[PDB]
Amino acid sequence: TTCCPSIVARSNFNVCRLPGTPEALCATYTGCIIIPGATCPGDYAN
Repeated sequence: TTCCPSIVARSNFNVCRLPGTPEALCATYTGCIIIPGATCPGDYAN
């Protein structure tokens, strides 16, 4: 599951993913994170 720290960070993550870029590279590029669970914490609410 991906969790993003702000709305802008999530919009940038979605554009990063359009050509197929792996999630791990889009995560360090945007500040979003990847967790094994399904429940994002409150400071990664977007």
